[PDB]
Amino acid sequence: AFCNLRRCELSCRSLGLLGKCIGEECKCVPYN
Repeated sequence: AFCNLRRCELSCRSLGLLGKCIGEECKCVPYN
């Protein structure tokens, strides 16, 4: 199964975080 990256880079952005694909799950983290 693939991660929902386009949903993640918006949802974490609405919190001031980088949306990161772990592999099938999303993470909200500092921008690199």
